[PDB]
Amino acid sequence: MLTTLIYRSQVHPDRPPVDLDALVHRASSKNLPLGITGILLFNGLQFFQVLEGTEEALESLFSEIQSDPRHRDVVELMRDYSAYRRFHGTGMRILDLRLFETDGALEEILRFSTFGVTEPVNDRMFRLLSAFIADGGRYCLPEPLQPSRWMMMAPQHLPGQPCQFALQAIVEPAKKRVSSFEALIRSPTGGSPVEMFAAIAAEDRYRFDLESKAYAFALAGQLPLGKHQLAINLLPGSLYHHPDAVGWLMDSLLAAGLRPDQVLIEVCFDQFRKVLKALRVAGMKLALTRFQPDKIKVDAELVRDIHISGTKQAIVASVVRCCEDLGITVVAEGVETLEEWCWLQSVGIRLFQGFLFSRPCLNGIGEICWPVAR
Amino acid sequence: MLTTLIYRSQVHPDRPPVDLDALVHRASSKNLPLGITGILLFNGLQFFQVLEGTEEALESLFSEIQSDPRHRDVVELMRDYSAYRRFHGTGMRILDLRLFETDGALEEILRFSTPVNDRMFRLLSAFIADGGRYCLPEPLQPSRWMMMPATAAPQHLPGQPCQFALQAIVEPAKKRVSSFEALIRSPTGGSPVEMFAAIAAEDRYRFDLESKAYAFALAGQLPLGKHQLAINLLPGSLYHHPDAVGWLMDSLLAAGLRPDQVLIEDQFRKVLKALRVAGMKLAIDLTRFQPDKIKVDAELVRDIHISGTKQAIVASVVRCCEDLGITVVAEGVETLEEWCWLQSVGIRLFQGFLFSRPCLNGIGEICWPVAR
Ligand SMILES: Nc1nc2c(ncn2[C@@H]2O[C@@H]3COP(=O)(O)O[C@H]4[C@@H](O)[C@H](n5cnc6c(=O)[nH]c(N)nc65)O[C@@H]4COP(=O)(O)O[C@H]3[C@H]2O)c(=O)[nH]1
Ligand SMILES: Nc1nc2c(ncn2[C@@H]2O[C@@H]3COP(=O)(O)O[C@H]4[C@@H](O)[C@H](n5cnc6c(=O)[nH]c(N)nc65)O[C@@H]4COP(=O)(O)O[C@H]3[C@H]2O)c(=O)[nH]1
Ligand SMILES: Cc1cc2nc3c(=O)[nH]c(=O)nc-3n(C[C@H](O)[C@H](O)[C@H](O)COP(=O)(O)O)c2cc1C
Ligand SMILES: Cc1cc2nc3c(=O)[nH]c(=O)nc-3n(C[C@H](O)[C@H](O)[C@H](O)COP(=O)(O)O)c2cc1C
Repeated sequence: MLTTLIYRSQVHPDRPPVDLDALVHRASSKNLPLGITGILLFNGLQFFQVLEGTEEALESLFSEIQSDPRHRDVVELMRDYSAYRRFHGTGMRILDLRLFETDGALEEILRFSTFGVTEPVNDRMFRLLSAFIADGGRYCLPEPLQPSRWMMMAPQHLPGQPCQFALQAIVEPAKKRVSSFEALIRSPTGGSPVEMFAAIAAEDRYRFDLESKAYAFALAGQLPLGKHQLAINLLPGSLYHHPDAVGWLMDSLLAAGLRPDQVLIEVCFDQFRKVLKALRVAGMKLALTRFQPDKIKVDAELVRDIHISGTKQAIVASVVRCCEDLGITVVAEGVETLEEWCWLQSVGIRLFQGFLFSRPCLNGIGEICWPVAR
Repeated sequence: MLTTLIYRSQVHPDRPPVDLDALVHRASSKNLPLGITGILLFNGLQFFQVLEGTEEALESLFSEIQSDPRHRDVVELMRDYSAYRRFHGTGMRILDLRLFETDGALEEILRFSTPVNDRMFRLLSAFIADGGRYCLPEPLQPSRWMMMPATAAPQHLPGQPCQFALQAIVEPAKKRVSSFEALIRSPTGGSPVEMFAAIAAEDRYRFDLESKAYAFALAGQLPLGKHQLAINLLPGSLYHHPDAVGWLMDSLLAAGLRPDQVLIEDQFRKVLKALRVAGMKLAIDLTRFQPDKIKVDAELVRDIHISGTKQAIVASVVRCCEDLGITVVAEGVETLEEWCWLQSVGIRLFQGFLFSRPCLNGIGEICWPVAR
């Protein structure tokens, strides 16, 4: 089956310039008997390749390409089935973009390529080609943010309580500063939030979720929360199926020595409106045209393998800029590797949550690891 | 009930400078007895104002502010209920950001304010750091543009269980029609709702798919040429038959069209795979999967000229789709004010009554924005 694969990479600037001649001749000779067509673009620092061929042929070729020491930071942009080949003849075609002016590069690409009966701009491949020629250095990883240049650097359980809480830091590595702490519910035997709520009866869950927060607040009050925010998780029903859950939380957090604005609530268009209204007037924080939260948390699945995914990179960069304009805090969660942190920081993330920095800590403030040079 | 209203606006650069000392002193004197507080930021070209008070007091005041000829392009950024007053004992006060070094404006704020965890402060910082981002450029002012017509021949085609209206998706910069959208009509020329209501519930998926033959037939004898064509389809109409994709193929080819010319606006993945293999394009009317086109909803387009939220969402949708290589169309564009602001955030393809009204079985008349 005919498949299109599009990736982007960059060279090592510290090493001798990559031999484009030897690269292209060997590529052309190897691609032809395998039925592989396409084009390679080079701007001095970055490569950009379109590959067309069978799924079997492209999976094999890309593995060799990924593992090639001539380039690094291989970022996959597109991988889809195709109805027709855009590129014809076959040497692997190559353009050194340093030799082309404005629209001369697009003109040479369009010389031998076919993009159907409609305008080439209607083809995703052509648009991606155009974006690299126009602004390829956009998602080019900066030298200070190369992963290889970085490396990484007590309290008891309480079984007698109906529930307990583990605290995880949300950190800002650039200023080596804790931004907030999130309270995460744990069972009396140390189990996860799933295990806890499964041991509670179905008709009792909402009320348990709300009343569990008293233990999180008490934990937060006994710990040195030096003007740090505390985030707590709540089911929509826990706030809604209660006469005054906002007022309940208010009385509970104030009795523990906390302020309204110090507490953030992490979470049905109908029931949420009058609840958020009361939470806002109380002074608590919440985490687009209808309403705006104080914080948006980029999920772990967008964070996972962000260094190789041009889609995930584009989405996260789009979230950062939008939230900046709206005045909404952004936190990337589920950060497990140096690579993820580097790439998330390159697209504008400054606040992080994950096992790389700080693991959840049962009934206390855990230790934080910070990324340092070399 | 305390509320916060934040907006940005722009000066008139070719008119005598507004006496801001007079305005702010008058503002401060009027605001405080009415329980209104806040600040004004000035960067030479733009205003940024935070207003605090009751919902009723701010509505009445902001209404006077919107109709004030001393400024233009008033764009609302925030209107939300508020826990506490941030600018207590400050009716109104101006900060000229040009008289401050970096951090200086923000530090002054914090000395008469009553930080980064607050939305208002982040927005203040955003205007201080890069206020000119959504500053509407001079050649894109609504009054520097006029719509002018470029004739429509609508026809009734009897002997058909359905009809189709065609609406152009246009590219004003190249004065070019990008594609035509097929919109289903009843035999009497009634709405899509009017058409589907005549069809029995169990036959609605079969009818939706098989009605496309008449859309293909219309596009072919037009002739379509080098232009695209949505068709819209229900997901169920694609599952209804195992060779639904193969049937659409046969139908468009028999109408003299190409696969790459046709765009369609669990279970779904297998169909998506079949649509790509065949060569047809797909639109949403992201990591798993990527369409060829996304269409910005009419609600986001409505009042985008006065909504900073909608401005921000659309801009980053545009930028995201640029990086993904996805075509972006703004739908429901009714006014020049909308077109100008969509153009300023990076939209280049447009659909709406401003440009082209849907035309029963034929290519309608198109209007273009021309510079003044
Ligand atoms: N794979 C990975 N995971 C990481 C990493 N860093 C942190 N996590 C984890 O992700 C969860 C916190 O994210 P959440 O979106 O608040 O998701 C939480 C949160 O929604 C939640 N939850 C916690 N406490 C409560 C509660 O009291 N009430 C309700 N309704 N939900 C709660 O249940 C969810 C599952 O929570 P947890 O088992 O405590 O697991 C925690 C946590 O340990 C990482 O680097 N990699
Ligand atoms: N207010 C306003 N409206 C504008 C403007 N410009 C275009 N429109 C309209 O918006 C509709 C096209 O948008 P759609 O999301 O495809 O929405 C369409 C489309 O989803 C649809 N539809 C049309 N044909 C079919 C079909 O064959 N099958 C299915 N399943 N749905 C269809 O039903 C919807 C109703 O379509 P229509 O009556 O044809 O109404 C058209 C159209 O007249 C504007 O500037 N302002
Ligand atoms: C940016 C770049 C593009 C490449 N393109 C191709 C190509 O399209 N075809 C190919 O066979 N090898 C290509 N390679 C080289 C492969 O990574 C690998 O070195 C080569 O295929 C090994 O083949 P061999 O066993 O004949 O030495 C490329 C390498 C780089 C750095
Ligand atoms: C940038 C801008 C900000 C303004 N802010 C206020 C204000 O905060 N309070 C106020 O009363 N008028 C403000 N005005 C002026 C009003 O639009 C309006 O002219 C005035 O309130 C009319 O009331 P008056 O007739 O009593 O002077 C502002 C005008 C502009 C251009």
